[PDB]
Amino acid sequence: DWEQYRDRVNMLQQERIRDSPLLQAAKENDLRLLKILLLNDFQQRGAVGETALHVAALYDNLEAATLLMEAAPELAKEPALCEPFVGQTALHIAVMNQNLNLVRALLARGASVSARATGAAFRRSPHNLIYYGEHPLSFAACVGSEEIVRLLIEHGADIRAQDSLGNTVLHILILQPNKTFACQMYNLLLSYDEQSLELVPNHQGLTPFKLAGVEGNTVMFQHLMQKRKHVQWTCGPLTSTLYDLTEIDSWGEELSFLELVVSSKKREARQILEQTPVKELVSFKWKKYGRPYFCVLASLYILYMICFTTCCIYRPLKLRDDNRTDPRDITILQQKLLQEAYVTHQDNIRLVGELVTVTGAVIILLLEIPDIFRVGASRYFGQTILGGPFHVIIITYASLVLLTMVMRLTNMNGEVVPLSFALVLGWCSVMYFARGFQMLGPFTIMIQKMIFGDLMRFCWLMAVVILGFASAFHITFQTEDPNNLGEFSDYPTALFSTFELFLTIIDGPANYSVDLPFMYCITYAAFAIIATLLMLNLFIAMMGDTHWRVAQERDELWRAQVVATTVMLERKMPRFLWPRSGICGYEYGLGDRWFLRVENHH
Amino acid sequence: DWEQYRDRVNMLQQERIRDSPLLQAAKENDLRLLKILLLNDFQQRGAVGETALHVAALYDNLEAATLLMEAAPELAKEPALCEPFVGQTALHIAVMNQNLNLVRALLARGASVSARATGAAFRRSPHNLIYYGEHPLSFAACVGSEEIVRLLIEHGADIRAQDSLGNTVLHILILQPNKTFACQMYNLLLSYDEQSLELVPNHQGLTPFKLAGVEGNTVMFQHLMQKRKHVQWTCGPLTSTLYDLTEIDSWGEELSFLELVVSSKKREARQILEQTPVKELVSFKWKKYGRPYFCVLASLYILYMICFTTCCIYRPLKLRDDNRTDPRDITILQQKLLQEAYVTHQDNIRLVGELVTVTGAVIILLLEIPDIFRVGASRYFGQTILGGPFHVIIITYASLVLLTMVMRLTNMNGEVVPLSFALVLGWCSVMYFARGFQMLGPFTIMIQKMIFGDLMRFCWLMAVVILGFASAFHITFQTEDPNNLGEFSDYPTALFSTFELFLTIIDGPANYSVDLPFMYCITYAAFAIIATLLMLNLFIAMMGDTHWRVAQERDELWRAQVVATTVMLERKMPRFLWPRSGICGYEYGLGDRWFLRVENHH
Ligand SMILES: CCCCC/C=C/C/C=C\CCCCCCCC(=O)O[C@H](COC(=O)CCCCCCCCCCCCCCC)COP(=O)([O-])OCC[N+](C)(C)C
Ligand SMILES: CCCCC/C=C/C/C=C\CCCCCCCC(=O)O[C@H](COC(=O)CCCCCCCCCCCCCCC)COP(=O)([O-])OCC[N+](C)(C)C
Ligand SMILES: CC(C)[C@@H](C)/C=C/[C@@H](C)[C@H]1CC[C@H]2C3=CC=C4C[C@@H](O)CC[C@]4(C)[C@H]3CC[C@]12C
Ligand SMILES: CC(C)[C@@H](C)/C=C/[C@@H](C)[C@H]1CC[C@H]2C3=CC=C4C[C@@H](O)CC[C@]4(C)[C@H]3CC[C@]12C
Ligand SMILES: CC(C)[C@@H](C)/C=C/[C@@H](C)[C@H]1CC[C@H]2C3=CC=C4C[C@@H](O)CC[C@]4(C)[C@H]3CC[C@]12C
Ligand SMILES: CC(C)[C@@H](C)/C=C/[C@@H](C)[C@H]1CC[C@H]2C3=CC=C4C[C@@H](O)CC[C@]4(C)[C@H]3CC[C@]12C
Ligand SMILES: Clc1ccc(CO[C@H](Cn2ccnc2)c2ccc(Cl)cc2Cl)cc1
Ligand SMILES: Clc1ccc(CO[C@H](Cn2ccnc2)c2ccc(Cl)cc2Cl)cc1
Repeated sequence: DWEQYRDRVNMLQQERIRDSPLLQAAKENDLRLLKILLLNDFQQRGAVGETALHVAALYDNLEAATLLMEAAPELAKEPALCEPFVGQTALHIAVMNQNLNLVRALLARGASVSARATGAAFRRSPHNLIYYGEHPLSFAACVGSEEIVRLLIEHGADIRAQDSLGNTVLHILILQPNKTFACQMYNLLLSYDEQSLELVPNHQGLTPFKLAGVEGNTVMFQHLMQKRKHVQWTCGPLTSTLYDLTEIDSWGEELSFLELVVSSKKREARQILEQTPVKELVSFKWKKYGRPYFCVLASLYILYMICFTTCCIYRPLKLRDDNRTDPRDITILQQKLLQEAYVTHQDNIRLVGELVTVTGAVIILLLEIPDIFRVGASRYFGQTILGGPFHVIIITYASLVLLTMVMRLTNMNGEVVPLSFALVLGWCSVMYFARGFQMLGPFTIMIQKMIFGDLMRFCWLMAVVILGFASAFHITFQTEDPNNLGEFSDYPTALFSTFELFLTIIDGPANYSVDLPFMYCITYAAFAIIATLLMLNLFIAMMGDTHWRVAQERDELWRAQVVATTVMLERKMPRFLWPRSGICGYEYGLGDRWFLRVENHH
Repeated sequence: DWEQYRDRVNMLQQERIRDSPLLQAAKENDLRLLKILLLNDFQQRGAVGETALHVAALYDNLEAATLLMEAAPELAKEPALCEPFVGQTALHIAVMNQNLNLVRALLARGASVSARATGAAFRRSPHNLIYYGEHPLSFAACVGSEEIVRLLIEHGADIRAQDSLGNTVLHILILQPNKTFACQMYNLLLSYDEQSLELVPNHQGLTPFKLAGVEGNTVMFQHLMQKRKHVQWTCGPLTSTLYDLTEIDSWGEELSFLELVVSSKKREARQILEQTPVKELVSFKWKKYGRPYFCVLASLYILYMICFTTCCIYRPLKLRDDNRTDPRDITILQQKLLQEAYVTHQDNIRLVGELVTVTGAVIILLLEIPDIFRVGASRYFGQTILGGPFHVIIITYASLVLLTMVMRLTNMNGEVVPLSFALVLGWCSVMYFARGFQMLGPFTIMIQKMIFGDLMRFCWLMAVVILGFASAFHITFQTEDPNNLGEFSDYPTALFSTFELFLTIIDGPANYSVDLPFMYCITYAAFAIIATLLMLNLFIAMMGDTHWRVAQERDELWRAQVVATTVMLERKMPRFLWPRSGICGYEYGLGDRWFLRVENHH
């Protein structure tokens, strides 16, 4: 494992510092022994290929570092060599320790401001506690030392240099927790760039502005918006401001900023949607175009489900040919074959409803399947905000309809099976449209968070109780006449009856005309106390507890689903139905850009 | 009782101080009368055998104490004599009152720094509000007077002296509430020890470090860890530290530190498991070895319960020989005798499943019974963290299986009884394995805390309602025909029907074809309002209230169960499956010790 390897790397490194007396002196700063050793090799190297000068820089020993550089000036130019620390210089270490004096002493001796720490200890991963990129300027920026940043720029550090992820220093500053100085650092670096560095993409294709959206950095987003707004006027308490939508609206731009925010895995990303130009833009798009078109699609989908349902109610059946010789058999009707299922006027009316049913199932796969490939399947079905569980059950409904079409054509018996599943999944997928309505939308998120949370834990322990008691009830009744109490007459019936008795959906079995086993009254008293009294009421109690705790996130998730719907509809619908949002600059002399005017009170 | 005796001791002591004028003057500090009495016995003794100098020290009277010591210097050497205060000197009292001047005046006169207050007022018990051990140094330490501690050490107080419990002054400092100075006192005492006193066991076998674990003293534990860590390096925001696991991991050491913490009765002990080297160690042990092996044992136990269940579903039965002459009799099948229960191929397949069933029941007792003797039965079955209620029901299942084996061998009728109990308890004991899974584990603690809490109180008052109403319903129906409403036809049926009606698991009795008693509709209206409407919904309401209050402790108990599982698995499994945790020091030149490297951000 990685942690065991990193640990061994750290232990070997400290051992080699103990073993080699020059490295031991570089750690301890005992200038007497260090003078004797350098008076008496200087290119000696620790376990990771680091020099004695890396050791002196790591332990923050300015004097030992000057002695080492006086005896061997070339050490200031040396990288570390082994896989965790490849390319790390003493300048990366001195910058990270903020030793401005040692940074000057290294730069005065030819330490390379363009050296890149490509080793695995520096990369962005859950393995590493920090990500400062690869260059000393990116370290000084994330460490927050403006005086070291200037000093490195004055020695010719390339401010537009890129990490192995393609990240510039501006991208790396968006990723830091220290947001209180990261914005001050961002201004310092833009002052030396003076194509703008704000427009350089990383290897994901993200500019710094798009990365602040994806990562949910609302502090850096609202800082970046200060150079993308113009105050038109202020009059007493009122201000009118004009925000530039160019990056927010991302017109004709691959994945758009608003797609990148709503499809981000980072739970902070949904907070960008509350920021002034974004909130007013997505609110405008929803109220003017999104809600009207979502109410149309919701209405058309309900009429399509009424059409499919009617084709199941009027499903073609005939009187069975085979006699009911078994007294326990109740089947009286049978499927019509294709050559007899389409004869009357009503059969031709149903053929139209069935062809509409199949046409909608094809159209569902034509809408769904391409979006799997754009978003990636793991995120497409995974993300609550995009509709992930509804994309599973709508593709499953469409598949069950097209399966049933093949069964109808090949005279296959058993259409009740895929039609019963398609009727349940088809109607339950109408809850996809609940996200458009403030009344239904937050509640449909509780249904989801209770299904994959409390209902899941409950069903695991409920299943253990049902297996114990269904077995005790079955063996209690094995010796008794099945005609007098049938609920436990075989193991599959005993399981189903015990499940229905748990949820109190079937009455406890009794027959006062006969003597039931005494072991049944004992077993059912224990069952009624564990299943019905304790666990079925403890389900209500733990749902009530989950409900009050989750109620805020439920609302934040609902307002993010309305934005994700708005972004989906605008992407997928014809552009003539979605006129470009905001104010066109060109007819006011503002050039090709488009704007959002926000008027506000203070 | 103890309190009545202590009270009488205190009253007699004050009476003897009132009665004897030297003790009265030693209490009042009236130097005139005290001079006259000492000018005019001085070995006079209060009810507990204390001298006039103990009285002067108790009332903090420095002047009277100097007058008494000037007239009778030997009083500084005297103990108290009666059972509550045996061996207490005026030096113990003066140290507890922090009278540094009186402590010097006593030590200057030969007061014994090694005297031990062995009386019952000083011992560790719920009877006593303080436990300072027995020696004046242990008093001065717990009282927190560094100047009195030095003064006693300078007069030759043995710092390694032990209380009647075997506790040294270091053990006693772990037991004090005053943790804000107890650590400063701990350093002061280690400075005079300079075998280390940190390694001396008490009569429980606990070193001071193990006692901080058992007592849940997280402040003294994290203080003791400062001399059991080494900082390897710091580089900007990151530090790497190397903790010595020698006492935490307790390799080959009887009860190990981690056993002593998880099996402690003190509800604070589980907080030690959140401390940096312990949390990272038990997290490592769980993720690398504990969770894999617990998922294997959980899977093997579920397959064993499927095997046992199948042996009950395929249980050997034949058509009854005796006729159903009673019209209320429904038994049609009967046990096969041993000599006819094993004839077909399917009976020999079932004999393998039955021998697997019996083999697992023996193995359960071979695993369970020795652990009773290590932990002690009162704690083994009592502790939630160790699995106490599951150890009861798994030993009960194994006993019911071995009972059923004897019944099968001795042709005994009634195997339905122990098999129905073994099927319920056997399957419900699968919830033991819920502690390995973050989804199921905290919820299984709510099931336990609701069973022994809210379900218990509810069942006591529910039973009182059921006895009232089952009796009213039975006597209402005694005069009526049993064939028209059978639910209350005898008292045992009336109790069971009333219990099922309370929980609404059987529908209220009605028969619209006949006139029921008017007293039934009255009694059932009152029953439906008290049982179903009020109490069954008040159960849900009080469980919801318990749920939100207990939800934090439920999570702390779950994370302590994961550690207790980790500690159990490592103890009971073969050592080749559990490679020794942490980093071996020897291959890095650190000697025989083993370490945990923790890398952290600030
Ligand atoms: C999110 C939560 C997910 C939880 C999922 C768990 C679901 C468990 C529910 C039930 C599964 C079993 C369905 C019926 C199978 C037996 C039908 C049958 O064929 O029975 C028997 C044969 O087999 C058996 O003896 C059953 C053996 C016991 C199996 C119990 C289930 C095992 C797996 C359960 C899951 C384990 C983990 C649970 C959680 C820890 C057929 O005999 P008979 O009854 O026809 O006649 C009576 C007997 N003569 C023929 C002699 C007259
Ligand atoms: C955690 C909570 C724990 C709570 C535990 C409490 C459980 C109480 C539940 C019930 C226990 C009694 C079970 C049935 C016994 C009668 C069967 C029988 O034999 O009845 C009778 C004989 O006796 C009786 O008259 C019963 C007398 C009343 C006893 C009531 C229970 C007493 C103890 C209850 C607990 C006290 C404390 C409660 C809480 C404060 C048999 O007459 P018969 O009915 O056949 O015919 C009808 C009558 N001829 C024969 C004339 C036709
Ligand atoms: C025998 C068939 C009918 C069984 C297996 C069918 C299961 C269906 C009814 C279950 C499977 C998953 C369930 C499910 C998945 C996820 C969600 C999203 C949530 O925000 C609203 C409820 C909803 C929509 C529910 C509805 C009911 C579903 C669709
Ligand atoms: C309690 C939780 C775990 C939920 C999910 C499980 C419920 C179980 C008990 C239910 C779900 C579907 C049920 C079920 C499906 C279909 C049949 C076929 C029928 O001819 C006999 C009953 C039988 C065999 C029952 C057995 C009990 C089952 C398997
Ligand atoms: C007639 C028989 C079948 C009656 C008496 C049997 C009672 C059983 C079902 C009861 C007795 C004590 C109960 C019990 C004890 C303690 C715990 C630990 C808790 O964390 C989970 C539930 C669990 C596991 C429950 C399950 C149900 C048990 C085991
Ligand atoms: C309400 C709480 C206190 C729970 C624990 C108690 C329930 C009582 C009412 C239940 C538990 C088991 C039941 C019970 C066990 C078995 C039998 C034998 C049967 O031939 C007649 C009913 C009879 C006699 C009933 C009477 C009512 C009992 C004793
Ligand atoms: Cl689960 C679910 C999901 C979506 C709707 C859509 O709900 C709206 C009505 N509504 C409800 C609340 N506020 C408005 C609706 C109903 C019927 C028809 Cl035909 C069209 C529409 Cl638009 C209803 C349930
Ligand atoms: Cl009450 C109870 C206790 C333990 C399990 C063990 O649950 C796991 C599944 N699980 C559940 C949650 N997260 C994972 C499991 C199921 C079946 C089999 Cl055969 C093996 C295993 Cl490991 C299930 C109920």
